Amino acid sequence: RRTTNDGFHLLKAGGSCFALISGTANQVKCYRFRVKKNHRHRYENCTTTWFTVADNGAERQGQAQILITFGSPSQRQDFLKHVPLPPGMNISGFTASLDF
Amino acid sequence: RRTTNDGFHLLKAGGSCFALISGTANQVKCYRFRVKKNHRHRYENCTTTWFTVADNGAERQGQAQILITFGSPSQRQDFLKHVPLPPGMNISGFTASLDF
Repeated sequence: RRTTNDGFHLLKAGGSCFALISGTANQVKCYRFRVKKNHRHRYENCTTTWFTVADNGAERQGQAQILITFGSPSQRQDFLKHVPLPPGMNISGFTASLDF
Repeated sequence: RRTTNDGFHLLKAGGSCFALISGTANQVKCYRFRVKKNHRHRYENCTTTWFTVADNGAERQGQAQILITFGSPSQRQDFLKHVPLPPGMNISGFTASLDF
């Protein structure tokens, strides 16, 4: 084309909300395995499982921090109908504003 | 207490920007190894090296996707002075808004 192409960042388009789900490892492992069958239509793209480090204590998050990117708020809202959330995890939907 | 603490998501406070650095893997590996000494004050918390999947193409990102959360905009700006960015990689500052 030009090439004035990509830095490989996918959150660019202005309605790329990320559900960050910091569920407990075993439960997230079960969750993703269970979800992928019927509840593929609950996301477009997602990560693997990952972990975040802390600063001062010798700590990580032991919890598997998955990141889920949907355009549709219908995916977020029809969530509880089609795949209701288990307790033990919490979900947090962050709306991504590209700043540059 | 509660203990109504975390869901373990570190983007909560209204000034947690994420630099999402999708450098080539070897470059990301060299970047951090070089950076960590003097350019520790380029970040507060940051990730490991993660990767994204593609949807319909049988690919991932081969490039390594680190995510960097600093409070300061001085962090992003005194960046180019103290550690000027190499070419070949890209960075993106996504300023994160919690929706819920």
